[PDB]
Amino acid sequence: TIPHLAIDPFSLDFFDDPYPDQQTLRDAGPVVYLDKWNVYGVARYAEVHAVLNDPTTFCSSRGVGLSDFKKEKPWRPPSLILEADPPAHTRPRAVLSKVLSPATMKTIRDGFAAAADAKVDELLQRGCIDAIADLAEAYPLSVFPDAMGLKQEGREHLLPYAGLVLNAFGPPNELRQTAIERSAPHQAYVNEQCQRPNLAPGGFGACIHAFTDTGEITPDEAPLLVRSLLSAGLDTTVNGIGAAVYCLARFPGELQRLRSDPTLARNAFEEAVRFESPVQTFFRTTTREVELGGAVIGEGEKVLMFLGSANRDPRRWSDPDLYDITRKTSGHVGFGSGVHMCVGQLVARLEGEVMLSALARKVAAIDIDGPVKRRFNNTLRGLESLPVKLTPA
Ligand code: HEM
Ligand SMILES: CC(=O)[C@@](C)(O)c1ccc(C(=O)O)cc1
Ligand SMILES: [Cl-]
Repeated sequence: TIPHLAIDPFSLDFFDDPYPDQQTLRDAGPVVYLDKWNVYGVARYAEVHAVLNDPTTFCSSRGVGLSDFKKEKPWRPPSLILEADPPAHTRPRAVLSKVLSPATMKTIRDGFAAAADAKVDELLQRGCIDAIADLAEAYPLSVFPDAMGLKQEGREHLLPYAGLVLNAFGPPNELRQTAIERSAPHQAYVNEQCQRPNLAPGGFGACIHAFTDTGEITPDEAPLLVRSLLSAGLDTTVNGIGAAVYCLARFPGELQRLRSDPTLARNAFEEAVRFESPVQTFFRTTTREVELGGAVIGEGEKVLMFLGSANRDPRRWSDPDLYDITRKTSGHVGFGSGVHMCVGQLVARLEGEVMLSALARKVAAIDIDGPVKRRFNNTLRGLESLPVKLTPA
């Protein structure tokens, strides 16, 4: 009943160009079986959305990587929010949404925007830059660690740790196992900064620790919640902003529209998240035999969702393969959906918005002027290097 496919969605060939294999996965059926890793797969919008919005049947407390925490020891203590189910998930989730709240954005927006404008001015002085290292990486590095309240020393561990975490959701391929080796220094840095004395006052970190008073989290839970933000708060935003710049470089008509109305900046970023979906995939585990679409999945089975595929499903999107900064993106799953929906989405959107606004107002053209280097990661899609010529407006 369920088609079996030999596609390895964690192979370098797949990462290099996933779109054809994603149409094959969508068109094979609403539920496929991936013989390479003995997991179920869902690549259409409808089933991806369904799985994300049934956390009782498709749980996260058995890990959202390939590994089943019921069967193997997690490579690090489980995240209290990503790798938890309701009700244990609920109060830690509420703390993080209050920490990363609409009201919190008001306190950081002006500083994030001035830093975005200053970076674009700096890049315009150099002209030929790497839109990854000099922009997509540099800008979030210039605002997020400080907003966390992190000290200056050791920030070089942050991006390596984030890439490890994302690779670790993957199967035990050499990307993952090489990341887990080589990981000890990054883990020790990150874990130490999660301790209250190391988090500057007013920052996101100290704000998490300040919620240990309410009955929502206990003091021994606060370091792991800080770890969550240091795990998830940087690399995807870098690659989301990298995606947007890449899109504007490949679709000059869209840059011209953005320049003509910079208030499109926020939706231009949202569309880049749909179009390139920095978080490509992750898993749920069935707590129960379930009929998904029209297929039966046993208990205790890993289910791989293809978020980027669902965001390009022609069953849900008109011209899914076009970057359209005026598209109604509402409903894309680039930030997930349901109870785990990205709790840091307001920070990502703010960072992406103020950067695209700075470019919208200051840049006339973005031309690729060197070899584009892709990043290969078991769950992240993004760029290693994106040489561009920025022409000032
Ligand atoms: C473009 C940038 C980002 C993308 C594409 C993204 C993507 C996602 C996705 C798809 C999920 C759902 C995971 C699941 O359902 O299992 C998620 C959850 C999460 N994200 Fe984001 N994220 C981004 C930025 C951020 C930022 C800036 C932060 C923190 C400042 C953050 C922190 C988190 C956390 C803690 C979770 C777990 C939420 C939960 O389990 O309730 N992310 N992210
Ligand atoms: C899988 C995902 O969506 C991502 C990358 O944003 C994420 C990574 C780690 C955590 C955590 O709690 O440590 C939360 C989210
Ligand atoms: Cl860790």
